[PDB]
Amino acid sequence: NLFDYQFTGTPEEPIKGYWTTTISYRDSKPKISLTIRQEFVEGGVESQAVLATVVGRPHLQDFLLLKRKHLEYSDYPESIDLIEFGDVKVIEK
Repeated sequence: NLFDYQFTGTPEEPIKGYWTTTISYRDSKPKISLTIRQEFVEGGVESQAVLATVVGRPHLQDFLLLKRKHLEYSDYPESIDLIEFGDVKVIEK
């Protein structure tokens, strides 16, 4: 495949109540990655997204593409599907 993947923690073994997954464009430097942090709340899972990227990129489209890969890789895609671009923290290196 064409993406790099990592995770730290899981829903069954969260790290201080959180777990995170990161998916990135292979060989990106400065790195293009989307990190999704999840935690249990009453009735479901709450997701927060950070797009680490670079000045000039089409952040919306990068976000949408990495979001689709997160949907296939996460354990609670319904919670990630709710994230809209306006909610994403964008860090341009």
